[PDB]
Amino acid sequence: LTPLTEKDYEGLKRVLRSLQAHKMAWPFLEPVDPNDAPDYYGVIKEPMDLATMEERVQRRYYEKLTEFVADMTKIFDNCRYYNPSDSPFYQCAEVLESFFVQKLKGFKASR
Ligand SMILES: CN1CCC[C@@H](Nc2cnn(C)c(=O)c2Cl)C1
Repeated sequence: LTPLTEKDYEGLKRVLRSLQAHKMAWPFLEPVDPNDAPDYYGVIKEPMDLATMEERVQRRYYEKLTEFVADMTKIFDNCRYYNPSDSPFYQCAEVLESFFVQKLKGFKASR
């Protein structure tokens, strides 16, 4: 639609910080450690995590909201692809994605 403004970036920071404070965000705060899953980086071609997104927000990496949403969606898509549906990581991804949608709707409403 329209490119992100400085005021949009304040809203992105608020959304990201809300995700980072969520109780079920613990699997996604930092990159997957190869010890957590030895074949992870051979299976997942574009890893993503919230610390990486935080660095990108601080550097003003994102020009459009769709790019920020795409990175967030990678976090959850990676998790559901690698893990079976009974895994605690998978369950966390389901909870946090629905929370992100709720926060995303609020962000778009405030624009
Ligand atoms: C660093 N941090 C430590 C706790 C959990 C881990 N997150 C994982 C680990 N393994 N797998 C398979 C995953 O999908 C995720 Cl999100 C990342």
